[PDB]
Amino acid sequence: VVDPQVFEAINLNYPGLEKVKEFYEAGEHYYAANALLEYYRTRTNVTNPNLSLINVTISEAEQAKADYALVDYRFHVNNFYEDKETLKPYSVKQDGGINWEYSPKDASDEYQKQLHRHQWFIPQAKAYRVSGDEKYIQSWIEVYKNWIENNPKPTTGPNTTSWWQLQVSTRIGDQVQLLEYFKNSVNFTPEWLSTFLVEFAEQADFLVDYPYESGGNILISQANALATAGTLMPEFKNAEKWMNTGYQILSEEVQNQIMSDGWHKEMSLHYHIGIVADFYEAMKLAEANQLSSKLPSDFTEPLRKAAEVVMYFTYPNYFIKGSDNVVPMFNDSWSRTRNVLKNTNFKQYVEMFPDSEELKYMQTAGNGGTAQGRTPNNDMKLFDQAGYYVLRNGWTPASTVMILSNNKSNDASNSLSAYSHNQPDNGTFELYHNGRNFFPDSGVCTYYTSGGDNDLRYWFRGIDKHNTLSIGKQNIKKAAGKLLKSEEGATELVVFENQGYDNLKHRRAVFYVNKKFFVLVDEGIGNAEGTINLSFNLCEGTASEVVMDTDKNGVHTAFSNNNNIIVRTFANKAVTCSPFTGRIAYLVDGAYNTRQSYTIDMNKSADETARYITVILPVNGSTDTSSISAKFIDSGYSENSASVEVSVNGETHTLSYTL
Repeated sequence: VVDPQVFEAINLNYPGLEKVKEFYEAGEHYYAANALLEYYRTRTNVTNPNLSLINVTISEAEQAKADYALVDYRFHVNNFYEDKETLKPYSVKQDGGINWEYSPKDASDEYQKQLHRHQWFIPQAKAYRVSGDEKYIQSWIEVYKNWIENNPKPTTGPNTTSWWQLQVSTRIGDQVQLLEYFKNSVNFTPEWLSTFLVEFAEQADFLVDYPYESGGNILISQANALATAGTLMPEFKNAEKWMNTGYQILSEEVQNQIMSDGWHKEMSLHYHIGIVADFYEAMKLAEANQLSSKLPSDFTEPLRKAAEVVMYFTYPNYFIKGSDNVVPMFNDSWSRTRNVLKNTNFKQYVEMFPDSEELKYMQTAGNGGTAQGRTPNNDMKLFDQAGYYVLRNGWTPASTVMILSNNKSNDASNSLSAYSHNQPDNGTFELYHNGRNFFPDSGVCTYYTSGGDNDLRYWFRGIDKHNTLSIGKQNIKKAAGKLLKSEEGATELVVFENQGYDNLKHRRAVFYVNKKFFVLVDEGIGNAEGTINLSFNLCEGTASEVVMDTDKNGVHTAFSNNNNIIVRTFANKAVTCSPFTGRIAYLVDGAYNTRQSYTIDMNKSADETARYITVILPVNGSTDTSSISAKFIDSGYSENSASVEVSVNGETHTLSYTL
């Protein structure tokens, strides 16, 4: 039957709804709903820049999602598969019906959260458009009806699954498209339209009622969904409220959540890219619908340095073809493809900033493309709000790029607890050199599990699974990174510190010697007593490709392509080299590969400062004859200076700084 609430939700006075209003007022609910269907079938009043219905295509992966949903309710959920090889989702079927509370045995909270995003609906819509097969719309209608009936909105605010703001906002963005994909089907009945529209208004009203209380990315996603609902479905009585609330929150949050160095406050590259996308897409949405006045004239200004962040966080192997990862994976952030960076991220940045020759180069040179524009120079790039420092000798695949992390808690990232997107990893770094990332971050592997097993979650968060200094491999308790000094020149220098523990501060100085190799001078400062661990987590390889030189307090690589490194650590006290098996996860799917790691251990007494010198030397070919030594040449630790001497292949370097 036609749900009479459709006539309460919709403004029957909206231009174009004259036949709907006439039928409704004469008590002809069916013919009114039918007129409303014809209205949606023929309207030309709105434009969604995110959807094109000219020449719709479907990928193999999307086709699998569309088809799996048709048998045993195998509903696609990102990162969760019964059989990954065949992209087979878990079945949510129980006792012949749909169990909306289903979760596989080892699953984090992300299974339930994403199941309620209905991630197979858009694939079914595309499958419908491509095939013309009505089974796809019939499935959507049947399953979405079942969802509606069995997942009532809470009356008090969000829950953590079906009615968590990010689930609701995701559904809204999909549903504005699902209407356009499916509306011409004979199975898209006036009765169905009434239910679809009533439940759409339910989603959007909910988002107005409950602005996400902890801000961050979820609030931005919510605001974008509200702008989308209000702009693209203006026929609803509450649409103006949806749109105005959305654009208002976006105008506020583009200022609130992007720091003065261009970084999103949550300090995750992934979420940074995501919030910039939400802002960009709301701007394009407003522009396409004569609503640019809903946003400030300077709306995109914070996005300029934000796009520059992405440029500096893309490694040079992005410029060639390949299937490997091309970004750092610091904090809750993971792998990213060339195609996503090239044809989504940099595509949007170029569109926003058409005069940037640097972003043009990023977009065009990506994936072995024909380069237009040009890169920045090779100067160090310091992000002193998020705490990231980027050193490089170029932008070419043959170049070297070190990114150091030294993050700093803020109002949107106030915790280092297991559920935080910020890891307790101050001082850690990655190192790209001549096509190989020699120190890729351990990554995420899994999100948090309520009441559950968080072993894997904790494992990947561990400080010693990063490349830094810790005491007793215990996670630091405070992220308050401070940049102390930077110097340009033949040898570049960055010195920074973090008071990670109340009685032990880590100061790390990195000399980029002749912009060729690295010397790290690490100091554990304070009255803490115990074992200090300087940790290193190397690139993947066979046991023969990454080889511990335990007798020499370091490691070397022996890759057949001759692109190698050798690493050696020296110290102010006796040390022990302690290999361990590390791990790296590229996706948030619970999987990982092992890789070689180690710590350099020393006993620190209360009245001592732990001091290490580490040399990281890229070598073309065999590392067998590379010769490294180092020592302190000052009298010991002091607040205001440090001085070391390093010898590499018969050349001696004196490396000193004063604050």
